[PDB]
Amino acid sequence: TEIPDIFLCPISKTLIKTPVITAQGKVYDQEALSNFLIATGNKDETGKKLSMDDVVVFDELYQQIKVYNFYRKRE
Ligand SMILES: [Cl-]
Repeated sequence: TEIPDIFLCPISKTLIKTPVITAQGKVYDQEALSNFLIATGNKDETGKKLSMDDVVVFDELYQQIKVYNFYRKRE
């Protein structure tokens, strides 16, 4: 019933809807990080600088989440 940790967003604390990855190699939900960077003014969870224009959509993980959604919504 639990959600796999690799699909969890550090911010929303739940399943990622569209995974983006930072140059540092960190993975967030696209919309969860967008609003969070607005609330803190381009600062991440650890207080370090981060802009939304510096992340890309992690494609392979996005594909993996879609597959997970199939097996989850099956139950
Ligand atoms: Cl992966």
